Amino acid sequence: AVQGLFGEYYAYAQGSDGGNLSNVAQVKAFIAANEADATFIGRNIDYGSVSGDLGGNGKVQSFLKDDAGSLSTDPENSSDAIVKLTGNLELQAGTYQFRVRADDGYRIEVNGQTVAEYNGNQGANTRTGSEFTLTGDGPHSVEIVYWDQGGAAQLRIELREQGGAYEIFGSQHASHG
Ligand SMILES: OC[C@H]1O[C@@H](O)[C@H](O)[C@@H](O)[C@@H]1O
Ligand SMILES: [Ca+2]
Ligand SMILES: [Ca+2]
Ligand SMILES: [Ca+2]
Ligand code: NA
Repeated sequence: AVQGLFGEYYAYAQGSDGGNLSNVAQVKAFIAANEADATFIGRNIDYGSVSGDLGGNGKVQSFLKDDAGSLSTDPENSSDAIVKLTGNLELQAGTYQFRVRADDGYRIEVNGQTVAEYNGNQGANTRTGSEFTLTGDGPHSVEIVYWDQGGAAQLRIELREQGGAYEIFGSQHASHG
């Protein structure tokens, strides 16, 4: 098992690939029908802010900060961009909660259930997700989708245990195979 989350980056070209990115179902549909343009490992999910489009030349590299060194290639540039992060939560039984600052939207699912989302376009804003209690014996899957419709782009995910303090989400909390 590898520490951190498995990262996938998708270039989306408004026009040829369809309309502006603006909702989770649309983003998920593009992901499901396409192979990622680059992969990476998300060890510390504190990315951006960058301006001039996440899909702009050199921009995903700047956005990913120290995680850029794990990109499999320099993906093609585009108007819009999608990131997916997947792994298993390396957590004992408990009740946890995400807080996310993002531009634009995102959805976090744990064991297939939505636990945080901003289903739309927005300037960078911070939103607290719902408390969730791990259910079943696991592994406890986590799946994050995120997009930039254009302009500025930021994604910072924090995780806490109920009654505790937020920590930047990453290798401390998740692994993948
Ligand atoms: O239009 C609302 C917001 O949309 C975001 O996608 C842009 O990155 C912001 O710069 C803009 O303020
Ligand atoms: Ca590029
Ligand atoms: Ca767009
Ligand atoms: Ca944006
Ligand atoms: Na493409």
